[PDB]
Amino acid sequence: KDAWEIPRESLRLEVKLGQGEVWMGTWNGTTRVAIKTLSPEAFLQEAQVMKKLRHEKLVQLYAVVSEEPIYIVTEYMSKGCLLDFLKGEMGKYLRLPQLVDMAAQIASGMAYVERMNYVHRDLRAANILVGENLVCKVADFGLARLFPIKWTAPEAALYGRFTIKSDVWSFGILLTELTTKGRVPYPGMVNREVLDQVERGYRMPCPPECPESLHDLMCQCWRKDPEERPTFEYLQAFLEDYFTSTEPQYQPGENL
Ligand SMILES: Cc1nc(Nc2ncc(C(=O)Nc3c(C)cccc3Cl)s2)cc(N2CCN(CCO)CC2)n1
Repeated sequence: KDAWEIPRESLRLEVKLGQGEVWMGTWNGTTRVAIKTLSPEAFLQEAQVMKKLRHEKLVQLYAVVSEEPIYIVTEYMSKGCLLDFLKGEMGKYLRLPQLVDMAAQIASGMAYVERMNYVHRDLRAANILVGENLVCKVADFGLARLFPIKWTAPEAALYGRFTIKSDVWSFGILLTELTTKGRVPYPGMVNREVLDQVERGYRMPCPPECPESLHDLMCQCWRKDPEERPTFEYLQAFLEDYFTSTEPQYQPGENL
């Protein structure tokens, strides 16, 4: 055992958040935590990745209970996943400046993943968590190592070529989720149709009210050639600086 191990006694599970299986609770009596119950060695591989990763915009591993029944413990993100946040009562007041900020924060987390030579493989709004003051943090490292086809770059879906560049593809798809309040990508298209179309050069259009400059950023993330796509470093700086350098005369609309 390493120094991330704790006694199971120290964990008070309370409110069930999700199943499939995450709980809200307390650790050592004072600490609000999230706890993920459950091959049990493939379940521990997630915590393995999470021990190596530490960044303000990645959900923080606190502790493991490496003996069955097993638990992974992290910081608690008060507002649940981005997907549900976007589609629920909060979503309707989110405008472009809040949404590009959330995206900058996600980009920043992924820039860290990029610097560390990791790949996420499951980057999407269902795998981002929201806290207080609209903090967004990259979650779910089950497929991370040193797939829903609608978010997955073609080379990775077909041939198994997952790289930081296919995460960049996924990020472009996540930007459509932000700007549509979390609608499923490629409306009215099934998986197979998405495959066929994307291969014939099809890309989703500019969502209503989304500046063309942001849609152009999506299209760059969606370059057929993985090496043509921008880095997260570029994405983070572009999105941080957006309302000064790229759309200085942005005007608020009904939806964005
Ligand atoms: C599904 C969900 N998670 C929430 N917070 C979480 N923080 C961290 C989470 C997590 O899974 N950590 C983790 C673990 C433990 C292991 C490996 C990897 C990881 Cl990343 S889950 C809050 C939440 N709420 C329900 C809806 N409510 C509606 C608001 O009105 C808000 C509150 N629901």
